[PDB]
Amino acid sequence: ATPHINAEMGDFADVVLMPGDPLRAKYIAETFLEDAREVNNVRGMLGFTGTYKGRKISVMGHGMGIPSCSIYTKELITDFGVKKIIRVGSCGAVLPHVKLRDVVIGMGACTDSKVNRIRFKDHDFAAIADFDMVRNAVDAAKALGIDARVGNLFSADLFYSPDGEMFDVMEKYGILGVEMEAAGIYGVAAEFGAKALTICTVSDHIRTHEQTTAAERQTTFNDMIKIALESVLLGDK
Amino acid sequence: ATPHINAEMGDFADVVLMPGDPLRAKYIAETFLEDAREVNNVRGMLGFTGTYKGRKISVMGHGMGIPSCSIYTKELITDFGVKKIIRVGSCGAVLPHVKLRDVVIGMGACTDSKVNRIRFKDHDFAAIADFDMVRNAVDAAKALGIDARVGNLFSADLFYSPDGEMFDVMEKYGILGVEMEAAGIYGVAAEFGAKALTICTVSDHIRTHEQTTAAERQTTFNDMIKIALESVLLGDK
Amino acid sequence: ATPHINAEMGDFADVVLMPGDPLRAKYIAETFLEDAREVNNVRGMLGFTGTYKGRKISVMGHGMGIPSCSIYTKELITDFGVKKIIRVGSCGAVLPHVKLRDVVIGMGACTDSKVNRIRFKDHDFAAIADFDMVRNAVDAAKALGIDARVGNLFSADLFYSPDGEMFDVMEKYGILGVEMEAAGIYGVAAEFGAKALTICTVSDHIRTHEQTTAAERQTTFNDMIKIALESVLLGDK
Amino acid sequence: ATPHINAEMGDFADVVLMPGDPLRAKYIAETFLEDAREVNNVRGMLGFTGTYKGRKISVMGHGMGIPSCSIYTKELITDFGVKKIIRVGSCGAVLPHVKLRDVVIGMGACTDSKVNRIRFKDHDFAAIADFDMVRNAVDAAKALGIDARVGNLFSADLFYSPDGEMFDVMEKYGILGVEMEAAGIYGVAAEFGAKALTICTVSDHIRTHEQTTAAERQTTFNDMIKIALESVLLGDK
Amino acid sequence: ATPHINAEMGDFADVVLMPGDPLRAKYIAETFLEDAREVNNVRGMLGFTGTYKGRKISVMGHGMGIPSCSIYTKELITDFGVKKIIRVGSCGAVLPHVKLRDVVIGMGACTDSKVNRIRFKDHDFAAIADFDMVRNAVDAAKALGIDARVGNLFSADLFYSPDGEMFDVMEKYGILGVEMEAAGIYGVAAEFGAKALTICTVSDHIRTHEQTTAAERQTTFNDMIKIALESVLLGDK
Amino acid sequence: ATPHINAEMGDFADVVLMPGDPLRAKYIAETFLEDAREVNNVRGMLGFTGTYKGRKISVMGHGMGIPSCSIYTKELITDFGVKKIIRVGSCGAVLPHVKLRDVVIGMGACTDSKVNRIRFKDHDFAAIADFDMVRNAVDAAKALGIDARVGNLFSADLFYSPDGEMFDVMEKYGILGVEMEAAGIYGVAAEFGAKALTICTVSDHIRTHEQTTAAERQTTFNDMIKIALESVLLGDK
Ligand SMILES: Nc1ncnc2c([C@@H]3O[C@H](CO)[C@@H](O)[C@H]3O)n[nH]c12
Ligand SMILES: Nc1ncnc2c([C@@H]3O[C@H](CO)[C@@H](O)[C@H]3O)n[nH]c12
Ligand SMILES: Nc1ncnc2c([C@@H]3O[C@H](CO)[C@@H](O)[C@H]3O)n[nH]c12
Ligand SMILES: Nc1ncnc2c([C@@H]3O[C@H](CO)[C@@H](O)[C@H]3O)n[nH]c12
Ligand SMILES: Nc1ncnc2c([C@@H]3O[C@H](CO)[C@@H](O)[C@H]3O)n[nH]c12
Ligand SMILES: Nc1ncnc2c([C@@H]3O[C@H](CO)[C@@H](O)[C@H]3O)n[nH]c12
Repeated sequence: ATPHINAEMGDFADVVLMPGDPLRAKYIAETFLEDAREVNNVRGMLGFTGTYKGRKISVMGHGMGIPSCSIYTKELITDFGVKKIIRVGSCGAVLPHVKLRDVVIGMGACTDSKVNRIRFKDHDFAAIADFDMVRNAVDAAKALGIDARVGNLFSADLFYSPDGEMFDVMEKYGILGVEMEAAGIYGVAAEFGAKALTICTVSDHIRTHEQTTAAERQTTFNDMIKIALESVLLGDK
Repeated sequence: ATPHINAEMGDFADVVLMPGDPLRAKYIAETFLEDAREVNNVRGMLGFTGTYKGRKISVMGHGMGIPSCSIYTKELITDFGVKKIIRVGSCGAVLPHVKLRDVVIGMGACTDSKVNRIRFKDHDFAAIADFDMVRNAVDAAKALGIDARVGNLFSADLFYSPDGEMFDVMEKYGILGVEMEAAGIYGVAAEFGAKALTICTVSDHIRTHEQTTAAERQTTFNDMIKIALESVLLGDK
Repeated sequence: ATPHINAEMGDFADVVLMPGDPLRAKYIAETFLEDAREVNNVRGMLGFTGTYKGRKISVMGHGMGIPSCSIYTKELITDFGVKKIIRVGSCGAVLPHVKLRDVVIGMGACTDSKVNRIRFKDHDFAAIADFDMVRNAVDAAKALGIDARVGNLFSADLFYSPDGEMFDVMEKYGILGVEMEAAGIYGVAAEFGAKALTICTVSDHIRTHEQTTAAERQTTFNDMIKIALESVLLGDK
Repeated sequence: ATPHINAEMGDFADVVLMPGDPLRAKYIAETFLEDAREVNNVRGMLGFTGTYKGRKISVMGHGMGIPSCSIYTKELITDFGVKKIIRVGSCGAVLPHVKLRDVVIGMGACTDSKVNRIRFKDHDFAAIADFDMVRNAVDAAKALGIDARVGNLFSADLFYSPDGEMFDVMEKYGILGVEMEAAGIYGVAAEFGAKALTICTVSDHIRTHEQTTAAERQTTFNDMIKIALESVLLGDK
Repeated sequence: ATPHINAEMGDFADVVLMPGDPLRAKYIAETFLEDAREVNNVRGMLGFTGTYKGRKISVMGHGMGIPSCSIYTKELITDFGVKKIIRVGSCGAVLPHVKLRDVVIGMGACTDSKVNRIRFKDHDFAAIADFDMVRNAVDAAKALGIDARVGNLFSADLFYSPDGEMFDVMEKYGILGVEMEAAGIYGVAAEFGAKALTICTVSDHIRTHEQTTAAERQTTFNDMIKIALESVLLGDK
Repeated sequence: ATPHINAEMGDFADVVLMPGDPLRAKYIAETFLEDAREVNNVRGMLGFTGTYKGRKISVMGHGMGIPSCSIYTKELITDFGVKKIIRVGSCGAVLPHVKLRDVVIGMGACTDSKVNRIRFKDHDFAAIADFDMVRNAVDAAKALGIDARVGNLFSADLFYSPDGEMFDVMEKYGILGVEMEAAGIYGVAAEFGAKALTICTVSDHIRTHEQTTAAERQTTFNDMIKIALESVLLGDK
């Protein structure tokens, strides 16, 4: 057990999918895994372990923001033998050509957090995913006939930015989606010698009016989960 | 409703107690409030409203870290008429004389987050509690015969900090507790025009490594809750 | 003697009032203290010791700016047994409702100086007053029937700031007065293990350009001095 | 023509290989390209355009360091229609398992330069390559029987850094190679909406301080160029 | 009149010598000027105007530190027609070959203050003297047979540095003297279009044991004043 | 030999002129030096050593930007006994009174590079020339009937800066010319205990965007080289 996870070694698979919402973790386990059992409930941050096509898989919420997800990913890696984290989240779009429901794979993650500067002697650490995990996700998406854009996410500390001006900058520099965790998770993975990937679906456009349905949004969210799970099978190789 | 809170104007009292742990919010509502009703379940971030000695009061979790609590506190203030936030949590001590279960009142909160620099043109914003709220908590503690220290907290972005030597600096500058939220809540209070206070119970010692269990950091921090609730009554008069 | 103070241990009371203007220190000693003797003349930074209602008290100028007051406050603390510093000056208001001659009590002090970053590993140190001293000043003011606001000061390095737009940010974050010393004194107090408080009288309005003369900012700020002196008596009990 | 390139729109292919040693351009043109013509000679920075297996390719040196390569890459993109830049150089290794002559592909590039902070409002821009270009290079290398490592480079402003300890930090965070340009080229690519990749051969160990032959050096350089050129063909499909 | 100077236009010469100590200003006026009259006494910051060899000259203390001297130099320049400021101060040595009583001319001034970054969009402003003033001082020193070293000063915000480690850095980079004002004065001169120079005599060695007499120190201080005054005559040309 | 210079101790004179355009080295050697011999050719950065009026002088290009020139200048100083470096280039003017073909002498160099902050513990290092070298150049120019302006250069990392507004700030603070190397060379000179000077001819107006001929360009270049060479002779006495 750790301060934030009341589970024992072996309770987690060596791969963990992580949405921000713990209720979403339960959703994923019930929807996609067989024989899933709850393995954590401390602070309501539900975690589960089951199988996907015979492969042992865990899923657990990471909460909102770099500081929250940094706690859980660190403990999973150092205390629970976890080798890969796949964050499966939502993000906001800033580019006109990135649409609601687009699947976005964060090969890198920009941030306005100070956590990586603290790690990296106040220089610029390029917070990046594991290349093979990125490749596995791209390939799984292709096999599923799902379009996926690979590029930079922006991990924001403030969902409610006092700025606003930063959005034009993100767009100019080609950021695919704004979320709150990827850069933190990538920093943890680098710090502790594990591998991580963030995939998101665009749930909002931080600057426009697009129309979709709940059934379609939920379908795409599930496609993201299928991509993540299938990407694991490809990596297992 | 707001993006992270499924409730309507009036569902919350104008004062909200907020532990980081939504399960602690549940404990508080069951233990200290009368006629408590659950008013939010989104993301499992439980929130309740009831009365304490006839005074309407809410309690809701804020999650771990500045980015998480910044979302909830902002939404409460801008959309739910909330005027005062009292954070009630846990912190780790760095001073030798500070002991487990000690109550600390954060008149100020240091931080290694960038959020206040982003608000304050990269200068030093002194993240401070509302003075009357501090005095109210001090007086309530005195009436309850509970010892409480008033001074600076340190709101860390990384629970697992790579910079161990920073604790020596915190100790040197007399930091009473290390937690992860106060500076962000104080920043939100100033930005959105409300008032806030953080009270913490020392749950672990960063030097001695002595600590309390998760179950204890959920259902046994009663002194702090009593001080918080009684301080509201003082504030009303 | 210390490098900037030609006096000996015991020449100063354990509490020192410090205006920025050494001529104001002279005024205070002549007006409010009994049996005042001059104890320092170095650099014309006049310092006196006498009694107020039988209580031994000193008053000495600290000069303008963080670097100046940091010298004097450090030397008093490390070599003259001084336990409490009460800065008594002047500030400019940015809030519309704050008026000339208003008394403000700086529970916190924001700053654009680098001195606290240099102390605090480039993180945000919340430069805060001693809580008991704040409460003492509030109570003394109430007993004197003098209105006083408690909150953040902003300690500027440049009286003539090239960044006019920063005043809008100060106003936005509810800064009560702009002065040039509090954050530095609070930093010294924490570094060298003493206690401090800054009380200011609003001497000018940064927006309206209304202001008081030099002669007025030397010999007519009596409310603040009375509050300061009476707050010491409260602290003793 | 542009300030540093005396050529006209159309003189460059849409893909440009760029070595850091300007003498390498003529070498690549003569050894790998057919029907090459000279298209720039300003400041001795020879540029050539030719074909590789029918496909139009240009090659021109970029000079050492971020500021030099930022000039040439910007001009190529904005004034010469260049869509893809492949930097082909040399790097020093800090990781024990990374050895001389290893091929490294910079999916990301860390840096101690300020250029991306200047671009990105002082936040962390994750300077990244184009994913497809990265995968093309990985695949091209594999087809050539060369195993390539993919991860972060570190783009240093000072070849002679006074900060010895930074190398240990780079090692801790899994930096594959130290060079001086990638983060700058990636910043320009994002700023001006093009695609870039840096491929490096390990020429030295930062610690071990060994190496490296000139023949083995020439063979490995040829391998890198072949990888780069074949990667373009894969990119075309 | 200005907020810190109770004098009228024309009361100051177009050149002002400025020691930090207002009593030293009086010393200089009485010792070196004919018919000197006091023209400011606000806050005890004595200023005088008289003649040196028929040339109109003013001298006035600037107080300790960048924020203090920035006020006075700004007002002198914008409100009193002052064209040149010559700071005449003391400094501490860090280099083994710089000796007590050496005369140091600050062609540049390093600093740990944030004031120039605030002016200069957070980049590095090289705080420099006016070249002709430097040349005039060098020439006047030569005519007087006085040795003078020209190089960098370091203007510190904290006379009592918590660091200490910064002194080895200053020495490595060849800093000639540590004082507290030059960089601030040079920033003001640049901001407001005037000319400035700092000359110091080494009054202490921040790291050694040297022996001199009071008569010798006072002699050298006067030599610095002669250099400053004679340099003015040379500039008048 | 060093990593970037294939030569041995003694191959370079103690004084080296360095243009930014490498083709200029052979030009200077053939046009101004007698009995010149080639001493470096690595990476095409030709270096020559010869005499000017009997005095040994070397000349070698430095490449564009701080990182490139920092490599060559460091190696020259630490491994080739070089005592003085004179950079001879080109700069853009932002001041209206500074015109094309004007000679500018950088007594100081501002910068947006991070290299000196990295050297100087994140404080402001005033990157300065050697005073005697500055005065020699001023005197050499005057003897040639050329009026030279002495003041600050600005050494930019990005020739193509996304920050348009910085040019107005440079103008406000009296920057004489914008180039890309001086602050870096001055930083290296201070780090390794040598002496440096940058002299530039104004080749463009940043705003006006005019210029500049090639003949008038060649004449002015010759004038700069003559100033540089004659300045060395003055330096020798
Ligand atoms: N426009 C946006 N900005 C920031 N975060 C998010 C998200 C994700 O949802 C959460 C915030 O609602 C957080 O976990 C973040 O990763 N969706 N859309 C977002
Ligand atoms: N030693 C410690 N360091 C940081 N945060 C905390 C806490 C609080 O508990 C949570 C992390 O366990 C988070 O909300 C923080 O504010 N308790 N002990 C802590
Ligand atoms: N508008 C203003 N801005 C900055 N400081 C001050 C002050 C105080 O007075 C001094 C400057 O006049 C200095 O000590 C500062 O703390 N009064 N009004 C001020
Ligand atoms: N250990 C090292 N550090 C920095 N750069 C390099 C290089 C490359 O070589 C050049 C400097 O020698 C520059 O272009 C850089 O990218 N090889 N080995 C390097
Ligand atoms: N070692 C030292 N450090 C900082 N300042 C000074 C001085 C000058 O004296 C004052 C501090 O005593 C201040 O005005 C500064 O410029 N002398 N020696 C110094
Ligand atoms: N407006 C300008 N901006 C930056 N650099 C330069 C130069 C010099 O020319 C090179 C860039 O063209 C580089 O060496 C720089 O120092 N001339 N005009 C310039």
